[PDB]
Amino acid sequence: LAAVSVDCSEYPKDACTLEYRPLCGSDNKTYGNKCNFCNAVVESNGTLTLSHFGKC
Repeated sequence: LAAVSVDCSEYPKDACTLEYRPLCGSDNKTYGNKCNFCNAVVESNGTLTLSHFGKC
């Protein structure tokens, strides 16, 4: 289907190192990883979504 979701249950903010992965939020936010995305998502209250992968 056409719907993605990054769970911060498998990738905690305490789990973000050499592993770098750019993402794009529905708000047009440029993330650097799932932690960065979950970080913003948390700030959204869980409303922020993932527009796509890579850089916005």
